[PDB]
Amino acid sequence: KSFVSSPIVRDSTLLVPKSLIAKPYVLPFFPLYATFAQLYFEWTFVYLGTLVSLNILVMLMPAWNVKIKAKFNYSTTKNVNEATHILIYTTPNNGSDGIVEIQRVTEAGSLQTFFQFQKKRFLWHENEQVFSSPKFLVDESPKIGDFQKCKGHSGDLTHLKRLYGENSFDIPIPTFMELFKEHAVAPLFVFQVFCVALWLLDEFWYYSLFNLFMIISMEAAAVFQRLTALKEFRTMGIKPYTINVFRNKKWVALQTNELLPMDLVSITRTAEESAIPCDLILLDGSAIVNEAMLSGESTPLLKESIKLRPSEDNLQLDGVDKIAVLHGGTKALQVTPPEHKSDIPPPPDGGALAIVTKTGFETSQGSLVRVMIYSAERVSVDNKEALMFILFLLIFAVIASWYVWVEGTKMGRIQSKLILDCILIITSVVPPELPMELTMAVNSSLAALAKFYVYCTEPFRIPFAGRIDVCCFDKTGTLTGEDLVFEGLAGISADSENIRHLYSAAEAPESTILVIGAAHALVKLEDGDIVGDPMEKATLKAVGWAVERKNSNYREGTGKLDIIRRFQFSSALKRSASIASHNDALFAAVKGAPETIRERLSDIPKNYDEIYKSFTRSGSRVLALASKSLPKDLNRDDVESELTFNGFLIFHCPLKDDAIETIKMLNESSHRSIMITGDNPLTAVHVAKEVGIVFGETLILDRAGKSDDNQLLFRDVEETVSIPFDPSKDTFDHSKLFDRYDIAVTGYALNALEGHSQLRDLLRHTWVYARVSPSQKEFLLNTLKDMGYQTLMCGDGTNDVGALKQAHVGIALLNGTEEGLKKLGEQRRLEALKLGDASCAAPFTSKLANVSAVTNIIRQGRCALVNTIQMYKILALNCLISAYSLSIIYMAGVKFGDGQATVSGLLLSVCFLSISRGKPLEKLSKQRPQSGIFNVYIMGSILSQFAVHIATLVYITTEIYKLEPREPQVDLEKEFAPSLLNTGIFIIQLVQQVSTFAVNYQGEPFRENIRSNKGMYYGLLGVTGLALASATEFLPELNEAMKFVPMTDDFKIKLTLTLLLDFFGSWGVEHFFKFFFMDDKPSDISVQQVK
Ligand code: ALF
Ligand SMILES: [Mg+2]
Repeated sequence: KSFVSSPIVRDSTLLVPKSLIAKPYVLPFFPLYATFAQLYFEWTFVYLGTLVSLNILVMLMPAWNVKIKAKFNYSTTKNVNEATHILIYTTPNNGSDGIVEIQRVTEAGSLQTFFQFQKKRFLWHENEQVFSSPKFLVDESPKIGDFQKCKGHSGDLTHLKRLYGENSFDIPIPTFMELFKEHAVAPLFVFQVFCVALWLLDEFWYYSLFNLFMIISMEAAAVFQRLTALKEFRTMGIKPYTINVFRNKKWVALQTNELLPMDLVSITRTAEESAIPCDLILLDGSAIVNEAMLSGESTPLLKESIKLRPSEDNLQLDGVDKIAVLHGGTKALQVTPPEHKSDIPPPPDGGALAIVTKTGFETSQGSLVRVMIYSAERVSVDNKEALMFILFLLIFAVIASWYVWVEGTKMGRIQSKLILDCILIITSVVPPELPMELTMAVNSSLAALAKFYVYCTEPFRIPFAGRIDVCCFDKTGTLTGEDLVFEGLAGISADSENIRHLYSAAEAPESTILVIGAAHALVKLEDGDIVGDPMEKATLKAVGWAVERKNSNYREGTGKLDIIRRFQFSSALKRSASIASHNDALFAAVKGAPETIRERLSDIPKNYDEIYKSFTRSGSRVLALASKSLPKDLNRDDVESELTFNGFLIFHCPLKDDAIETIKMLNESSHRSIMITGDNPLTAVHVAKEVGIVFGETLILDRAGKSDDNQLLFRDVEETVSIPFDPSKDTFDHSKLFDRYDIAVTGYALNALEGHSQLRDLLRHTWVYARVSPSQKEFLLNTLKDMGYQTLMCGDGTNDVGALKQAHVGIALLNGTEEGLKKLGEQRRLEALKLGDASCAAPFTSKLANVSAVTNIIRQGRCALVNTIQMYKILALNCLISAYSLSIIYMAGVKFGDGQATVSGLLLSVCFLSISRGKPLEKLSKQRPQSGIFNVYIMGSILSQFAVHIATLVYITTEIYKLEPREPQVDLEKEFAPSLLNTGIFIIQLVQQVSTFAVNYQGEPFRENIRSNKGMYYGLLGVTGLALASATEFLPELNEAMKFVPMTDDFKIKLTLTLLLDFFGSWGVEHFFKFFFMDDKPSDISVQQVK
């Protein structure tokens, strides 16, 4: 039959529409209408009411669900030539199900049946008879022969236009009405308009009118808040610009929309506020890209061509062959034209030839944007907790409605008009805005965050950030600034009477300064700029070299130097070498970590082992410099064969100004903060000890000797204590090691301890991991998740992008300057800082440099959680109080007026306005809020406060019935007339709702006290003053204007004392339950102790 093969879909069945007669909501109902018309030709109007209600509900039901829609409207078919829709069942982790429309169109004499799901195309492959997404050639492993030989699209290419589609993000913003039409059918809005219809049937005109106005206003606000996000996602797509495209064996200038895979383009310097069109691959030339978006890093990489690789043999690896790929969405700082001639002519502009590989949403950035927009997960996915919470209130509602019905039957009330009061109560218990609470809280939190330049991409991670047990920090770029001072050269003294004897500058032998000048990766752009590693710039400026436009770097007052050919720098065998030439002869330079350089050169100074350990133990970060004279294009293992030492390079990387305070706050706020770095263990331990992650002594796990026999040693920064350990037999001693030393683990000892029984006993008591590879950070975060701890990681570069994506909440600190943002905002204003500039490296993205982003995110998540809790409690209590007051008043005849109900509504909306506003404390607290609706705190507090309120209500009702008696009459009508019961019940309801507002407000440990903020304090005092002036008859005209019967002087005392004691009882109960059951206990990892 018909299927769809794709990782998104799970199953699908074809559909075809049904005529209007056969639908379930037209034909089966005519017999019922006819039966009503026959039986009619009092008590029968309710029959017609419920009939029309069931009809409208069955008519609306297809819009709530999708399976119901496909079962009502469409009939499943198994012939692909007749269907006009298809129902797509999604996989459990990609978006939600949906119905999509099959389209047909003929091309070149053969029609092609297709549709489009989640902006991911499909087509109809006849020979397989299954809808299959387009598969690009670069996905499966190609031989680079066909990539080198490609010469652009020729002839008519409409089929490719249909298969791959245009190259542009397709994010449509719907008109306001076309979106309000989709919100007006949701179950919640339908229920609210149903309630308003009931209140109209009960002859409440002004009240229902005001309520309907409020409903419409809230829905329009929600639609605007939903449209602004779509308007924010659209800025990631660039604006099209013209690049020359090779088609039909000649250069014709096409725009960027009209690009297909395997199409030759010519890329140039990227324009302002633009990027690379699509995922290209260099075919000839050279470029220097700035992979800011995908990698969250600033240092410009250097991309190289593909022509040099052998054609028939090798395979396109995207491993070693990664210096040729150019992603989509990164800037290109400088591009150089091809050197030699080729079979194809040179482009007219100064650009380099490149081949397209992926277009549209299927590029690297495009796939992430699609998953971000369409297949995103909403907050509070379960929703069963909220539904059960609403059902509990409805149980209470039925418990009250039964008594209302029994007493209404007793007092001779008309049943036909009593069923409506039962329905009013049962529908008044239900609060409509309950499930959409966390979403509004999260939106407010996101705005308050974006005020700090901390832009977020996936917003369902905010409730995760409240209760965090472990925080992981990368060292270089996160806890340590980029700017680094230069202390001086060391170890050049051949005599070396002193170990810590440094040579500053202008005193080293000329060989050393030549080596420090020749071996660098800087380049001077044509316009005039220096782009490269900031460390090399600092070193090269401090020594006194200067880089020129051509590769020569000279004018240092000591000669002229030019760089002939250089070698790249790789993490494996980390070192960099380059070949240079001076006026006299030719030599070579090399600069890498001192360990690897040691095993390279022949002449080994007697104290080489001691010097770099003496300089690395205390803060500094050393590198080695070695050279060799070379007499007059060859391999790398020859230039690095034998070398001669020339000194060290000793840098002091200082901490960020905001690191110590952030780590101190996180340590005091019941969080455990650990370090995961890539530097050698001694520097990691020193920085961790200076910041405040380790306190006491520290032990290190490393290899014992040069033998790789997998035997570790517990060593110390000073070699005083050395405890041997063996992974095969020995097991960690708890009180001998972990209770004294706060140990730190290396990447090698972590790799050798795999499979141990005590790996998960060691991963609790260590706080510093050093020399870990980019793949082991993923393993560490996966294990810290598996143990049951929620995690956080904040890292800058590409060493830790996998870790950032694995952690529960990930932050990427994009190092920037405040004055740079000021200049950018000023230029934008003359022409805020939209999300478009933020990267796609992690969920969150701090646009500034300082580390306070972690604290800020934690604070906002915590406040969102606690605000949700208080809103749950307040809504439930107000609803229950209102329902039981309505029941007490409806048992007898009397009912509220119109103005009384409207005034109550306005006086409570006054408090609803203020209560949302709150300010968080600057310091975090040890008490973290727990997640969930069902727990002892919420249910206990709600139930007990409600017990107090019902006690008060029963007491005053007994008193009122004692003062004036009501007798059961025949054929009553619930009419409004000023009496004592109406007054008593109205004042009590209005006072007790305000009392719950004032009692269930969240206090000091999480936010600012109620007394502090005035917009709520003064509102509550105003409403209390009005209610108490009403209850005490301070103004007779005020009571007369609202039709309040004069109360006997003895009754005022009971009423006022009753309310004033109700408030105190409620306050005491809630304070008790809060002080006992509020905050959950922190984990077994975030405790502070050492002997
Ligand atoms: F210096 Al790193 F991960 F950025 F070890
Ligand atoms: Mg880093």
